[PDB]
Order: sequence, then structure tokens, then C-alpha cells
Amino acid sequence: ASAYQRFEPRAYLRNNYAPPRGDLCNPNGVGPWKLRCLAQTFATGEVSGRTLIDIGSGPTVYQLLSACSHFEDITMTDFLEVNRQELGRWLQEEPGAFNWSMYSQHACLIEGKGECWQDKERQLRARVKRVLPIDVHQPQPLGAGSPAPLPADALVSAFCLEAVSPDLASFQRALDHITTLLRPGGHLLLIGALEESWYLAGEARLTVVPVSEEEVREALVRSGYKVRDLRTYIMPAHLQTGVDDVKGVFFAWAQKV
Amino acid sequence: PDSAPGQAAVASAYQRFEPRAYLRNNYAPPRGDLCNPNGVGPWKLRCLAQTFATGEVSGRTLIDIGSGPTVYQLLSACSHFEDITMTDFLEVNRQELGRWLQEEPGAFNWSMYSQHACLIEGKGECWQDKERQLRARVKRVLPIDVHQPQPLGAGSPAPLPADALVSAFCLEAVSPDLASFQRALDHITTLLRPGGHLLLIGALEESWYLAGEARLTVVPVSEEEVREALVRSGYKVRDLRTYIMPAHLQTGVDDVKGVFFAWAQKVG
Ligand SMILES: Nc1ncnc2c1ncn2[C@@H]1O[C@H](CSCC[C@H](N)C(=O)O)[C@@H](O)[C@H]1O
Ligand SMILES: Nc1ncnc2c1ncn2[C@@H]1O[C@H](CSCC[C@H](N)C(=O)O)[C@@H](O)[C@H]1O
Ligand SMILES: O=C(O)c1ccc[nH]c1=O
Ligand SMILES: O=C(O)c1ccc[nH]c1=O
Repeated sequence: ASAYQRFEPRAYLRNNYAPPRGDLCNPNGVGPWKLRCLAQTFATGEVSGRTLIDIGSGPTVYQLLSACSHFEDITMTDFLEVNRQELGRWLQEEPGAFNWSMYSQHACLIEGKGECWQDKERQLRARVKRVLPIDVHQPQPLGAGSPAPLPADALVSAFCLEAVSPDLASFQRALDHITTLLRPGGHLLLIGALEESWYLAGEARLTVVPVSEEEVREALVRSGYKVRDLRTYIMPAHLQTGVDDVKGVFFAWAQKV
Repeated sequence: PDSAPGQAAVASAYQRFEPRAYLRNNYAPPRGDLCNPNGVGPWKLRCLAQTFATGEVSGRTLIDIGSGPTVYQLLSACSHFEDITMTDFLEVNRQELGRWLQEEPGAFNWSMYSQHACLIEGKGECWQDKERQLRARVKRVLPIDVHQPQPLGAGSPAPLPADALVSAFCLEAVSPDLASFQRALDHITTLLRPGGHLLLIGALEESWYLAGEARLTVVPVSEEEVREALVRSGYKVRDLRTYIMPAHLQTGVDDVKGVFFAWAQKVG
């Protein structure tokens, strides 16, 4: 856990959201794949409501681009101060903010409603009301009297749980911990790494639990979800880059039942 | 009768045309605000994209007539032609294009326009690929005078006759009157093969516009004047659509009342 104390936001963004993993031009890469999963799911019309929470956002916003037009109250979270600070920089268009414009643009491309990427960002920034501390290990991940409208209509989380969990069972408990924040009938969009065991964030070396698709599936069941969709992306060689050892990325669409 | 004087005034005036001021006046916001779908920027891009989307405008060679310092008019086009000639009267415009071709940072930034063309062509192309394709396909930037019967000069470099022509806001902006306009249209029509296509965009009912110190003269034309000249030149008009300049886009940079888009195919 203390390992996340060395976690460098910029190095993380560099390793994961700049080229080659950050090149959105090629349809076969992980970035486009994730954006595609998110967009397709929301285009169904079946994930809707007023409030949404993003569990373990880190310094990233890409995972809400398609989401932001189906929820007017959005809550972002992370365990580290530095990540929340980094988010603020983008939300407030402050100086030195990370540049997400390529991703906004591509979400506008994929969604295909003729939306300009500035409108897209504008809405996102508008609908994110708060950026809050959170610890999934706690049965009440958001603490007692959070300003977060509970329970949420929907949840999103990407590359968080498996990355904060020593083993399968901690991963299971965490899933249970965040699930409490989710209204019955609500939706969870879980994105994460397949069979990963470590990744680097500057001086920080983080341990990861290597999970399989079927493992992810069963965990969702055991947490009280009906799995609407589970797809896998296999990591091409050219995107195996020495920053981690992830083999693939899973996308899960689940519904609390 | 004698075309020389008017043409001379025209050439004279254009010696004060300042590319940056023009780029600013016409392609920076609000006119350059690609976010408003009711805006002229988007309407122009739509007209081009939809037209190329028919698959009916095709071939090897394309010539853009009076390109000025702008490339937006070629964004949807460049996927449909291997060889594209760009052209302008003024060296300073030609140099501007050079700066963009070289991908210099001093260049005007067209990427909003690129992204927007990518958006409405609906093929999920990224804007960097679109721009790289345009830079690859532009084979040359030539001097041009549409008042000369051979607008490119004799023994020109351009592969003639072209398969297609593009021209935006050029013919009316350099012709003192309708007869001049028509002649200019006749001239460029010689560079196009029979059955070839001409995509024409221009100002409706404009008489002047600004480009720095330069306050330049435009022949005001109407849609029907434009239609007749096309027929008069040997074209079948496939499409002629009009955009009315909204008040908030009428900024004192010109007096254009609207914009026309013509898809025409040369008879022969
Ligand atoms: N105990 C804990 N509870 C909830 N989040 C935690 C946590 N310990 C670390 N995190 C956060 O989990 C994130 C893993 S990586 C960030 C992933 C980001 N959502 C994106 O999609 O790329 C980090 O931001 C990290 O600080
Ligand atoms: N006699 C002539 N023959 C051909 N082009 C001319 C000309 N005199 C001026 N031009 C060019 O006509 C242009 C009008 S401005 C339009 C530029 C660009 N195509 C656009 O769409 O914004 C200027 O570039 C100008 O230099
Ligand atoms: O953030 C990550 O760990 C990640 C994002 C996308 C693909 N693969 C990853 O490991
Ligand atoms: O005159 C122009 O250059 C012009 C008028 C209206 C819309 N767009 C233009 O470029």
C-alpha cells in the first residue's frame, strides 16, 4: 500500500497515455479499444440516470468522455492527493494540465453525433461536481458523510481494483466495497488489466494481482451483478513496453441485481 | 470590350492582400467556430464531404483554383485524388502554403478543420492521418491568373486536362463584373476534361472584403447569375445550394450576404 506513496502521476500518464499506447490514430490499439467499449455501451441507452461515480480515477479523464452526456452529476475519486491535484488542473483548465484533446476528439469520432471535441470537454468539466478521496479497502470507501449523492445510479472504474489488491480475495472484497455505493439496478463499467503483476509509475513499482477474464466474471457474480457484457483485448507486442507486464485488457458491463 | 483595365485594378489591389489578416478574418472564430453546426465553416465542409461521399467525383488529378492561403477546401477531396495541384496569383499565399506543407510551426493551424472533416466523413480517421495524406498528395503549388486564356501559362507543369476542379471564393473576388467572372470561368474550364467535375464555392451579393490594409473589390453575384454562367460554360449543374450569412457572422470584414456551393460536370 505504501508503494502508492511514490506514485508519480506524470510518469503514469506518460507510460500509459502518451505514444505508443497513447497513439489513437491506429484503430487496433488499446486506447481506441477502450474508448470504443465505453461509447458502444452508452449508445445502447440502457445505462442512464442522474449521478455517477468513477472509482480510482487517477490522473485520467478519458473514461468519462462518452459517459458525461448521460449523467448530470459526476463524482471523480482517487486515493492519492497528487492524482486529485492533477485532475483539478484539467478540470479548471489550469496551467500544465495534461492534454486529453486527442481522446476527446476520438470519442467524438467514435460516438458519431457530429460533436466537436470542445463541446465534449465543456460538458465533462461541467458535470464533474467533485473530486474526492476514496479507499476501496474500506467497507465504506467514501467515508461516512460524503458529499457524493448516494447511492449512485452507475459506477465506472478502470485499472483500479486489481492494481490495489494483493490477491484475488482482496480484489473480491474491494468489488464488494464499491458495490455498496451502487444502487440496486444500477450499472458498473469495470475496466482493468489481464494477468498483470506489476507496473511502474516513476520511482514507484506497484504490485498487481494477475486476474483472468473468467475470474473477473465470477467475482462480479459473487458481488451480486448480472454480467451484461465481458470483452477482452489482447495486448499487441508493439504495446508491450517495459512499463508493466499486462497481457490484455478486459471490459465488463455489469448490472447490480 | 477591353478587359485590361479592370484586370489591372484587380492585380493592383491584390498587392496589399495580407494572408494572416485574411486567415484571421475568415477562418478564425467566429466564422472559424466549427462547433456551431449552423456556421459557415461546417456548412462548407459538409458540402464538400457529402459531395465526395457520393463516389461520383473521382480520378487521378485535381486542380484547386485560387487556393489562397487555405487548405480546408481539399480535406474531403484528398482521399479521392492521387495528384493535386494548388494555385494562387500571389507568391505570399503560395509561401503560406509552403509553410504548411513543410509542417512548420509558423504555419496556420488547420487541425480543427482537419478534425472536423474527419468527424463528418464518418470513417473514424484521425486528423493527423488526414493531414499527412493531403501533404502527400499536393504535388505542386503554381502561380495562376484566371484572366489569361491559359490560366497556368503555356507548357505548364500541371497534368492537363485535370479530372476535377476546386475553387473557393476566387472567381468573384478577382472579377470586376459578371462578364469578367464568366470569362474567368471559361478560362479555368479549359483545364478540365469533358465529364470532369467542378466544385465551386463563393460569396453571394458581395462587393468588398478586407485583408489587412487591403479593402478589395468583389462583383456581387446571385445564385441564378452563378447558374447561368455554369451552363454558359458547358456544365450540367448537379447541385447548387445556398447558405445565408447569419447576422452574427457578418462582422464588417466583408459584405457577403450568403455563400453558394455548386457541383457541376463539364459537358463533352
Ligand atoms: N486503497 C485504494 N482505494 C481506491 N483507489 C486506490 C487505492 N490505492 C491506489 N488507488 C488508485 O488506483 C489507481 C490505479 S491506476 C489509475 C487508473 C485510472 N483510473 C485510469 O484508467 O488509467 C491510482 O490512481 C491509485 O492512486
Ligand atoms: N487574377 C487572378 N487569377 C487567379 N487567382 C487570383 C487572381 N487575383 C487574386 N487571386 C487569388 O484569389 C484569392 C481570393 S481569397 C480565397 C482563397 C481560398 N481559396 C479560400 O477559400 O479562402 C486570393 O488568394 C487571391 O490572391
Ligand atoms: O492504465 C493502465 O494500466 C492501462 C491502460 C490501458 C491499457 N493497459 C493498461 O495497463
Ligand atoms: O469571402 C469569403 O472569403 C467568405 C465569405 C463567407 C464564408 N466564407 C468565406 O471564406
